[PDB]
Amino acid sequence: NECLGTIGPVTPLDASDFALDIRMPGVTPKESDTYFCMSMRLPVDEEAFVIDFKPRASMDTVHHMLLFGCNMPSSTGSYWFCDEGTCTDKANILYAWARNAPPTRLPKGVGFRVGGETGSKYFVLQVHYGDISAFNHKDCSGVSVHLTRVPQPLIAGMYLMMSVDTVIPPGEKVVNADISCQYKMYPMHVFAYRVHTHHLGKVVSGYRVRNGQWTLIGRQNPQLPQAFYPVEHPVDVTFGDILAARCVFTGEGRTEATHIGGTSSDEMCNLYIMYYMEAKYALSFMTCTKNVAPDMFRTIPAEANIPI
Ligand SMILES: O=N[O-]
Ligand SMILES: O=N[O-]
Ligand SMILES: O=N[O-]
Ligand SMILES: [Cu+2]
Ligand SMILES: [Cu+2]
Ligand code: NI
Repeated sequence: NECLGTIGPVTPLDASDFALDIRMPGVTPKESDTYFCMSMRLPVDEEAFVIDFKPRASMDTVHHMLLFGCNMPSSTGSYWFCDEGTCTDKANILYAWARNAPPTRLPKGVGFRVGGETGSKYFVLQVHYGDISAFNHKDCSGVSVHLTRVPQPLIAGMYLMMSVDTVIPPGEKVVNADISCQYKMYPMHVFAYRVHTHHLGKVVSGYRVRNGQWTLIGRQNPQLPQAFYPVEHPVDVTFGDILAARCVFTGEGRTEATHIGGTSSDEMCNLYIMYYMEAKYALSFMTCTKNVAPDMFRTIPAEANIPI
């Protein structure tokens, strides 16, 4: 957790492997619930694989950490408030660290592909400070990332499901945000999932639908720590399957309508489905921002409507 100083952020591990430490540049937050961000350009231009993550966080002050891969970080320089954004392009989430929900490891043989022609060129670290009650001292919290240039037999990726058009009228008891897309790639295997909502979300659920049958991928209270939780049973999604997600929102407590957006007063319905694929079939990211089968949600399991 200590700042690195003279030895810097790159530690050789083996002939082909190295650790990259992505830390805050000795920051001292002034308010509670501060969101700090920073970027590291990858040290290698060629293709590499992220096979492990080690959290390096002060247990007193850090609420959560997020690590992203992208090509255009929102800001240049040393560090910034993530109120100005994380990445200008698509931020590909790699890792979440929650205080009250310790992370689960990548399965062995699984890595994210980064760098090269098409991979992420930058890491962006987001650190959410909770208490900030310490003393006035400098903080260097972050993540140690294990990189290798040995190709991995299985490639990790992210299937992101997000609402874009949700409107939650003020005081409205239940507002559903439904998301659905047909899967049209090679088989992916879901091993982890993360849900994200702001203060109005009560339950988020995602399913694979295969010939009318709903198989649960993940279902979580978004007010609980937003870590990646492992899937109960590894769920394969194959060509012709439908991915379906529902967030349940309340409008109660709000004087005005709440829509999708980036601030605390806005909402989000995000479901991050972390998968692996065979390397020769793999693609690193997919997104569903649509609702292609809206009448299919008539047979959605009851669990998706009651809170956990
Ligand atoms: O039931 N969707 O294949
Ligand atoms: O992915 N079929 O077990
Ligand atoms: O979750 N704030 O965009
Ligand atoms: Cu947090
Ligand atoms: Cu959000
Ligand atoms: Ni399988």
